[PDB]
Amino acid sequence: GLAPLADGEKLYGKKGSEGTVTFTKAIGDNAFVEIKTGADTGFMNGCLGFSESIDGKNYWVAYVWQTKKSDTISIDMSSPVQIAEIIGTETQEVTDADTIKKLTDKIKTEKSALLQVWYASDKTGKQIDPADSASESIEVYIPSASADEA
Amino acid sequence: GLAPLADGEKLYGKKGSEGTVTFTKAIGDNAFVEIKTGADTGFMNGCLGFSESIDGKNYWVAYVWQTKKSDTISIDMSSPVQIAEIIGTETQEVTDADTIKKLTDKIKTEKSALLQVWYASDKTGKQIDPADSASESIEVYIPSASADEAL
Repeated sequence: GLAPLADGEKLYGKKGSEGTVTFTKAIGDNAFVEIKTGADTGFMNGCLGFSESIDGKNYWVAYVWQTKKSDTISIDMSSPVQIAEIIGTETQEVTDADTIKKLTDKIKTEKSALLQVWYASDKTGKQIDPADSASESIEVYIPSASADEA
Repeated sequence: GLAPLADGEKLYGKKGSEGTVTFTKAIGDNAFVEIKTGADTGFMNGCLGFSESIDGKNYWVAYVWQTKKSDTISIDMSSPVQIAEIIGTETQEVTDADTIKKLTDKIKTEKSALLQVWYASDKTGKQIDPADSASESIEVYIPSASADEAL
């Protein structure tokens, strides 16, 4: 579950309005982001986003990806890179390894996620606004039950 | 700005696919997030997101909002709450006041933004998944030039 998978094993998420992505089962340990870049696009990046709550406290969690060509990026659901507690309209970093693990466990049971493109630039290094427009398509999938048994 | 505006002064952004929002002019000092909550929704939050680049370095910047009822939240474009430099597939915080100002200036000249709902919960305090589903509608607007010609 780091090397991308064959078409019959891929379980695609369905895309909603605000860039939501929804699966018919829980996500588990591994997600795959499939990107077809524009043609004049030299760089893209973004993330998969989640929010969880733990006795009164609310957190926001991002797993970041990037690419320079059309590709499938495999994302380890145990290894998020940005975590913050949302206190009112302000944020606070979370480095506590015990709090981080509790959040990953809850995230692994989720059926939906948030897909965001942040920044993109063309071959001359000039930004593409809005970033979203740098790709021809973006999908997310998780492995099949079969493929899961190996 | 900060006080919400009458319908003839509101300049609405058009909503794209990945939750993008696009305006016909630069955003300026003030944005307004208009939210109609669902009947059983007790809490919602989210943000307006931007990315900028400054000689080689790429940053991601969020302005956070929240509510417990249907309302219009006014957002000060000079006062972002989460800033991070994106180095490969890792992040790190930015507290440098000079770097932060440079980013706000560039953000004020932007014509599009990213609208995200993060977390929502019902009246009993139980989470609503996905958060997005807690609202009946969400729009963003900025003032007209006339409204601005005031100040």
